[PDB]
Amino acid sequence: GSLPKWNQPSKEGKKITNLFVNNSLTHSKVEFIPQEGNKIKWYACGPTVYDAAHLGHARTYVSFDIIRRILVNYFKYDVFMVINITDIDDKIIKRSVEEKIGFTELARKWEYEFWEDMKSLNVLLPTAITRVSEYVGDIVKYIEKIIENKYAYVSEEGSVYFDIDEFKKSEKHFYARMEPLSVKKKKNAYDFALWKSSKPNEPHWDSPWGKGRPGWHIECSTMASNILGDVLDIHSGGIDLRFPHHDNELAQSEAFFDHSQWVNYFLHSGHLHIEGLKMSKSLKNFITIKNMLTKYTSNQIRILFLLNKWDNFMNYSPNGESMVQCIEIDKSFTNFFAIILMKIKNFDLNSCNLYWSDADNKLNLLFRQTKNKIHEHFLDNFNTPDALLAIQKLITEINIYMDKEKIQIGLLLEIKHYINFIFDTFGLIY
Amino acid sequence: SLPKWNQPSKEGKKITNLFVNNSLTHSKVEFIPQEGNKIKWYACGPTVYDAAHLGHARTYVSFDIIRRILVNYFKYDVFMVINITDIDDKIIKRSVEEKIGFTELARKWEYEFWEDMKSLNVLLPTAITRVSEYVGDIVKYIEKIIENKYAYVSEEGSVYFDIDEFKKSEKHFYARMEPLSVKKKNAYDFALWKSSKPNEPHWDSPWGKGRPGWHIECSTMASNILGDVLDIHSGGIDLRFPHHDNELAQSEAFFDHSQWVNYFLHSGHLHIEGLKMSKSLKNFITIKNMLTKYTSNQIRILFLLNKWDNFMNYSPNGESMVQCIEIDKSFTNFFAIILMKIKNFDLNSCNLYWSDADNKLNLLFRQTKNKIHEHFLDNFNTPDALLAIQKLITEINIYMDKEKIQIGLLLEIKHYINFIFDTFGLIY
Ligand SMILES: Nc1ncnc2c1ncn2[C@@H]1O[C@H](COP(=O)(O)O)[C@@H](O)[C@H]1O
Ligand SMILES: Nc1ncnc2c1ncn2[C@@H]1O[C@H](COP(=O)(O)O)[C@@H](O)[C@H]1O
Ligand SMILES: Nc1ncnc2c1ncn2[C@@H]1O[C@H](COP(=O)(O)O)[C@@H](O)[C@H]1O
Ligand SMILES: Nc1ncnc2c1ncn2[C@@H]1O[C@H](COP(=O)(O)O)[C@@H](O)[C@H]1O
Ligand code: NA
Ligand code: NA
Ligand code: NA
Ligand code: NA
Ligand SMILES: [Zn+2]
Ligand SMILES: [Zn+2]
Repeated sequence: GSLPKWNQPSKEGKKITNLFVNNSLTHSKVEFIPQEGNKIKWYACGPTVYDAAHLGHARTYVSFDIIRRILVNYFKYDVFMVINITDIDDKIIKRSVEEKIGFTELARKWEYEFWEDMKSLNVLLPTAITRVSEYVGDIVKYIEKIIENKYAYVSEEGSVYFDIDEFKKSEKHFYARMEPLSVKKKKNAYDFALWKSSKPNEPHWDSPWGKGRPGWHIECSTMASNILGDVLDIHSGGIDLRFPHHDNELAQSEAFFDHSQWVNYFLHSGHLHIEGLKMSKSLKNFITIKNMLTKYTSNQIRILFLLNKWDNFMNYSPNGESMVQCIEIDKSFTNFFAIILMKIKNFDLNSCNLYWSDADNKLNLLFRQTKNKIHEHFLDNFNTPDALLAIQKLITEINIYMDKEKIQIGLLLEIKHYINFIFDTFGLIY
Repeated sequence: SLPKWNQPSKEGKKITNLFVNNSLTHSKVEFIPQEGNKIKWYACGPTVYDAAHLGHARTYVSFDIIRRILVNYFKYDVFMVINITDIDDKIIKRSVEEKIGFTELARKWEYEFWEDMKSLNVLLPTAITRVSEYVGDIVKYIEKIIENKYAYVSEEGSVYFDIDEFKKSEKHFYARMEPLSVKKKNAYDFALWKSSKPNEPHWDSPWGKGRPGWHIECSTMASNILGDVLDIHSGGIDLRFPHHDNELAQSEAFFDHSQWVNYFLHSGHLHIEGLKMSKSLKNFITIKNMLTKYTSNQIRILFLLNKWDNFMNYSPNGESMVQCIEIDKSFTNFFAIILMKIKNFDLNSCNLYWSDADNKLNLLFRQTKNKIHEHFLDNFNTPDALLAIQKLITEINIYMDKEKIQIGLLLEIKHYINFIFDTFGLIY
């Protein structure tokens, strides 16, 4: 009644870690519970490929790369991940007439550069990549099923529209679950296109309703449903996508499967702002990932994002201001590895005393305590800023111990391996 | 008349449903940390008077695998201690024959031992406890046992553990793990302090110049670092009695409680032509000699193929290593192909539609992860986990040859197999 309901998955037979995540379906932190076993089926919205990627894009996909690494490498979940490529879109069509190199060729060029930029930032490829242009046939069939369930109608011009009012009427369906308050050929203005009749001279595809292109939202519902099925553990994207794009995906997929909950946990990354405004091609305030990488390293860019909670907005100060701290932290990590490897390399088991000293026990106590702190930070909705701080504090105490105390070679090696493990989880490379 | 064992309570603990073969219960029981996700673990180390051999490698590689499974795979927090027995009758005798000081002999063969462990990619423990550095702590430990009335002093200046007195206490049972293997009051009493002949190495004590008894060394060092409850204590099966049963009795007497160790794990021995590989039998192969014939990966595969708590036969002249070399070769060739396909894959010209062949490989992939999880939960069953990896690799090889490849799926599979190989201690 007027408020959307959410069904937490049952805990029986599932991997239970007590991880809590910020779920946009509940607008709260709730315990994460797999639909099945230790498995996480996860779809994340990808770029629309018509130009260079910028630092805002880097923030979203690095943030989700970090979260994936925590889920897999740290918590040992089994993550099946899908990212789409929006290679059919009005922006691409317009840009291709300007560039005169062919529509598929333009989209493929900027998709290729997007993946090169993700690789440069040490962002892992997903399990499956779903390009809209390779799924148009499956999209047409998806729309046919929604129409067959009477949740969409065909205009005379040959477009197909989702029927919001028919969908809401069903007691098992609620439209705009995540942003309820954000709501001539149509029945109602709030109805959105599933199939757009083709304008002349534009790229188009055949369908039962005439030549056209998919509507934006039906692309992601179709592709995610085809690979991951009727219940997604996680669906993600930047916060701007929550409405209309993600709310519309929920309605389409619910209408296709005729059920009530297509996604259990919807995660929305915050935006990178620059001088108070979202970094956007439109505002002409953006910094390309490639330009960023001529001045800073992959590690420094990832540290920038590790210092900001994934689901909050962050301010970026250009001309190196925000990167000053990132460069210092990266510098201290590089210097730490140099020192500890030198101490390990020069340690002589023949001439040492290995008595477990008071200093050895204190360092070990701080070490085990740091493991428990970082565990509680990761359970706390992927709090990397405080886990990074905990690592920095530990490195400060290891540096002191290496300078003066007689070293337990085994304790130093084990601590280095744990720090390596957390840095693999962060996506840092030393 | 039969020893009792108390399973740790599950509240507030990391619970994985791992089952381990506990020599205290002579059965497989669920593993439960004493505190949180922590595992305090002490493992008996070598007696350092000569070169290490393939029997030693079997014990420490087997326990290195188990530690890697516990830490890398299950994400337990393992605090591990391995001792060095550098005071011993064998070291003393060997040092007089060679005409070198006992410390110089022990230090050299401890060094070679760690060099050989590193060559086999065996991780060092958190702490290394040498007897010669803990003698003062051993004396204090013995004083407390005497003060608790569980040990007495002979006229000669030795100290003996008092079995009959220990047994009488209702809270103490002597020889928990091998009950039937059982100047002094009774012959079964064992020395905590041996009065030294004036020509032997010796240390001062309240009872006169002497040396520690064998067993009190390990009780003292383990207690000093890890305390009154060990999650895990391990060693080869020969050490279960008298050495480990005597460690339990001493440490129980020192702390006056009933359970010093929750889970006692005993690796099986490597036999060679039916007899334990032993310096005494002159049937041994040094680790260095083995490594001039086989690689670290191949030697680790040999132990991965044999359950850690069963005995194994080693057939020399390459007979047992044929299979290990074939498996190592197939892992090498698999990684070569999957690494090149990932490196040379071109996103500009590929088609990435998720095909039925992609879906089949993925289902087998996720299914293999679950099989291997159940194998590790089943008392560190690396033989069946290794077989599951081989089967999966067979299907990935087919897919890479014929099907159009999902670059992301191959990359995820590569990372998972790497993760399992890091858990095994294999390096490709
Ligand atoms: N690392 C893992 N790999 C595969 N399955 C897991 C893992 N952790 C938990 N599970 C599954 O989660 C369910 C319950 O977890 P547990 O009670 O921790 O064994 C079981 O069906 C397991 O198969
Ligand atoms: N300035 C930004 N900060 C963080 N994420 C962004 C930014 N701009 C776009 N994104 C995300 O990157 C993805 C691509 O969006 P688009 O800007 O339409 O190419 C979406 O999930 C967006 O929410
Ligand atoms: N990877 C880990 N690192 C540190 N502590 C852990 C880890 N996993 C579980 N624990 C601890 O084990 C206790 C119970 O685990 P659980 O109920 O599975 O969260 C909690 O107090 C946790 O702090
Ligand atoms: N042949 C063997 N196979 C497996 N483990 C052995 C073998 N010989 C010795 N060990 C183990 O290696 C450690 C050192 O024993 P030692 O032979 O006294 O130096 C002990 O825990 C033994 O149980
Ligand atoms: Na409704
Ligand atoms: Na929005
Ligand atoms: Na008794
Ligand atoms: Na024995
Ligand atoms: Zn989308
Ligand atoms: Zn011992």
